Amino acid sequence: LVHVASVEKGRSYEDFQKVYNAIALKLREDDEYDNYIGYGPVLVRLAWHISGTWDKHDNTGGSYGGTYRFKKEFNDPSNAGLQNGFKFLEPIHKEFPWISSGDLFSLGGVTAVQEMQGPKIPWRCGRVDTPEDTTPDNGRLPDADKDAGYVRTFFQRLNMNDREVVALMGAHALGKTHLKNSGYEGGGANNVFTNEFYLNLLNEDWKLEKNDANNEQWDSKSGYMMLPTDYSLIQDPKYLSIVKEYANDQDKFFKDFSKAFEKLLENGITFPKDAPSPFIFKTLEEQGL
Ligand code: HEM
Repeated sequence: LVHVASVEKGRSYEDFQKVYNAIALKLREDDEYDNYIGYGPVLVRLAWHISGTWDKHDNTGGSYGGTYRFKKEFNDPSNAGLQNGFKFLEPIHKEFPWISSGDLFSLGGVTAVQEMQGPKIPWRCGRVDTPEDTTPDNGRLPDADKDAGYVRTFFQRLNMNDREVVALMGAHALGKTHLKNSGYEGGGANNVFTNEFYLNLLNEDWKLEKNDANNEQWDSKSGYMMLPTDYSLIQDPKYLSIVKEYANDQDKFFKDFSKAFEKLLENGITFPKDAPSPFIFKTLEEQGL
């Protein structure tokens, strides 16, 4: 099963920079969302969940087809809460009706990372909406109550290795858990992209507690939390070495995160050899906007 990227007709870098800017301006405007976290973290999570349905074995799922717009996928229990990100993107799609849905959802995650002062993430256009019958079934996104061996195995289906997994999980510096979405609560309110996930894992005094949904999670007195799958990255000795590396080198973490996140968002897509090169969008701040 082959999905070839096909550039939205006549569009070039500056068209996609305008879409990035509209998302970025709306992220700046709609600042109250989720007790003033803003929409950045939920847009990163949306970009990951629309990508994380991919299965390397048969090229089902993945960001290409934009299938989150269909009820089966947007009602996946694993996706509870992402409707807020979709609703944020709706006026953007209305203004720029020419962009495909997979391009819009993935570009929303790139825009959110960069505007939250994260690394530049190269991004490629050309995902093409596919029909409702191509929507993957629920159950392809990962459980949070499991251990390191579950995380390692899970991510092999997405063609990610230990370094890529530990880099990607760094996005859990952003936002928070919400009991009504996932059965986990807490984590604070961070909307600045840093390597603090790794520093918090190594430096906080973590206690294994039951939350109000009767699920276990690791909590610190500073108000941070770790899922069991987050904490597994310091229980497994191979993950632990990489956690230490990113805790001690912000630039390395940025560079590895940017490569793994682009890869995640591009899994399943064949880029023709004369496709445009990846675009690197300027932030609003770099443009003086
Ligand atoms: C083993 C892998 C993972 C598990 C089990 C997991 C699980 C979870 C859970 C349960 C939440 C809370 C959802 C809610 O209650 O609103 C969450 C939030 C979040 N996740 Fe993950 N996640 C994983 C990997 C990732 C990856 C790879 C990324 C992106 C690179 C990511 C990005 C986020 C973000 C940004 C939030 C915060 C959302 C918000 O503040 O609304 N996660 N995750």
